[PDB]
Amino acid sequence: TVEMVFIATVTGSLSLVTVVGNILVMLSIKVNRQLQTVNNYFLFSLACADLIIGAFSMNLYTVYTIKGYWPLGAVVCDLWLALDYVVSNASVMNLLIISFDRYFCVTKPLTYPARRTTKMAALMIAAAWVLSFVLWAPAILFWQFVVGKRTVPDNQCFAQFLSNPAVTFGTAIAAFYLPVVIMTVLYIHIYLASRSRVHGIDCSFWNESYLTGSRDERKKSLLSKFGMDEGVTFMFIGRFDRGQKGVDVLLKAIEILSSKKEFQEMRFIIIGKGDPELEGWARSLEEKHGNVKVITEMLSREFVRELYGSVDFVIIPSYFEPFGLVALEAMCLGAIPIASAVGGLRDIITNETGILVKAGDPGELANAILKALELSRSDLSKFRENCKKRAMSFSQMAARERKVTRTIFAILLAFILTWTPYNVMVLVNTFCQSCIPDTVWSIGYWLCYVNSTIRPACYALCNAEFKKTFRHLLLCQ
Repeated sequence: TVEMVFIATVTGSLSLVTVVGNILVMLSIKVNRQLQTVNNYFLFSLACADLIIGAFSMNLYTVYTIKGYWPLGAVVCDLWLALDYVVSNASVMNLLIISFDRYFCVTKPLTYPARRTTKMAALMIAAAWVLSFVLWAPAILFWQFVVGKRTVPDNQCFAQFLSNPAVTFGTAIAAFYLPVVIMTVLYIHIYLASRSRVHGIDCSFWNESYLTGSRDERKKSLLSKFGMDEGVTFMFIGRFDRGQKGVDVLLKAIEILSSKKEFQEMRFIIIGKGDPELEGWARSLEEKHGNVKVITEMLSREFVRELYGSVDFVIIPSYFEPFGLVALEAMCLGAIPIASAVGGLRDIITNETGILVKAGDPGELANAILKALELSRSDLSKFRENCKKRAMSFSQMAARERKVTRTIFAILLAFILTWTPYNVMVLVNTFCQSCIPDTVWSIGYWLCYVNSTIRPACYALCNAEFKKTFRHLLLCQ
């Protein structure tokens, strides 16, 4: 009986992993202020239920397997059945709410995320747990009372309703099959809507690491490359059109400034091609003024990254701009945006992270360039740091939302792969009894328990913030 010690330790350590893993999930949500969102309220109840499974359900099932029979009597049996049947079904319901939540998040992105509340989450979690208890506890505990006899043998522990095969499959449909089909079709739709998505900036590319030396050094190097003196550098990048990028505003704005006493302190780099009439205008001002430089071509992002991390300001005179990645790209390299108050730009830029102007007004853009000239002092370094922080936090917002949706899919996938063997065994049992050996049935039962152990692992793998704080919690010892 040396094998008895082996199975008890393998499963005993598996019970320990589930208890450790879910306590760390629970503790991190409550301790870490960054993990206190509406989604993690539902992930907390999953860890609550999985802690119960790992601590109670697993240890009791270790007894059943090691002994070969149920030795703790009818009282402990009914309390083990009700506990297991409520907690497991609450987790199924929580997973169902979490999926519809992700579905609406993606299908109604301008209506539903505002309607999302922390109080609504708690009301939904309670509703799931209460509904599960009202649905399983009476069926588990009172079936023997209603019938008037306990049909369960003294050596076994199972729900009395399971004896009726019509109730067994009728419950597998309502508690597994139907909830899985719903969560499958909800996710097909999520994928379809996510396929047409517009991703933000590639933060692995747009960053200061690539640049060498000091900004003052790079700016002096860049200005001498275009054969120009040291001054306040203003840069434009984009298609030379009459419709949305608006080089004609900046071109008209330089003309207003060329009559001023501040013009000699300014430096202009105009990059892009398109309209030949607008290209010739840019080329005209380049000839008239030594502080104006024009590059009539669309340059690759690798050099634009160097330019953003060298120039003082970036002028975005967009007539129409829905997303404004150009602002975020420039802000990440320390460039201060002087942009039109349109679409995405209106959202990205604040009073502390750049100058906003009225679109299609060369007079207001000229005044803004003049305001930027007065800002030229030690105050630029602290302004640049605000532009970095804002663009990085803003880009982190779009990355974390898809990350949450990716985690819930991984938890649904984990759930499907672990409970399908047992549910398909139940399906085989309907027509073929003694088709499945007792050893194969036990593998099916244990896989349902393993789902509780692999859910914390899903949070560490699909979320970087969870993986880091897990190590921080074990640090305390």
